[PDB]
Amino acid sequence: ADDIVLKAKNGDVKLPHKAHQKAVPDCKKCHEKGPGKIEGFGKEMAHGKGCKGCHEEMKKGPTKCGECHKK
Ligand code: HEC
Ligand code: HEC
Ligand code: HEC
Ligand SMILES: C[C@H](CCC(=O)O)[C@H]1CC[C@H]2[C@@H]3CC[C@@H]4C[C@H](O)CC[C@]4(C)[C@H]3C[C@H](O)[C@]12C
Repeated sequence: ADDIVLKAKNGDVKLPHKAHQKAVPDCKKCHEKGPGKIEGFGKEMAHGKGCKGCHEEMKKGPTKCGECHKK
């Protein structure tokens, strides 16, 4: 399957799966979540544990605006 881009108005956000599969062997951080995770995602989650927060906790991955968002 293909990578997805989130159409944030300030700039597209790429989500490269290959890097995540390699760097996050605990697949259940994202997969086999209960129902509601597709509807639930948004800016609050993205800027929290959905994206940025995991990067902070794992000590790796982008944490600056322009590292995630790109027109
Ligand atoms: C969130 C940050 C994820 C982590 C950590 C892992 N996966 Fe993932 N996966 C995630 C998304 C948002 C998607 C759909 C978009 C995409 O890039 O495909 C997927 C997709 C898969 C797939 C289908 C891949 C394909 O057909 O090309 C598989 C088989 C899969 N994910 C498995 C998987 C495993 C085994 C992981 C841990 C090592 C893993 N994923 C991490 C989100 C995230
Ligand atoms: C842990 C549970 C994570 C979640 C949820 C998300 N990301 Fe992530 N990401 C994670 C790690 C440990 C890393 C480092 C990977 C590396 O090899 O350096 C990353 C990396 C990225 C990257 C950069 C990939 C690269 O080629 O360097 C991007 C662009 C990125 N992450 C974006 C991103 C987004 C948009 C997420 C939410 C939708 C997201 N990540 C979730 C760990 C985790
Ligand atoms: C990745 C780890 C990110 C970092 C660092 C920052 N942002 Fe972000 N942002 C990210 C995603 C995946 C999303 C989309 C949420 C979704 O609905 O899918 C966003 C969202 C925004 C928005 C809202 C965009 C919209 O609703 O169209 C804004 C205005 C925004 N982000 C700005 C922003 C700034 C200023 C940042 C640095 C302070 C920043 N983001 C960091 C992913 C990530
Ligand atoms: C559920 C995990 C981990 C975050 C958490 O613990 O809640 C999060 C991390 C990244 C999230 C995905 C990012 C891309 C997509 C954004 C859509 O708007 C909703 C579906 C997708 C496919 C999201 C589904 C789910 O919300 C994920 C996989």
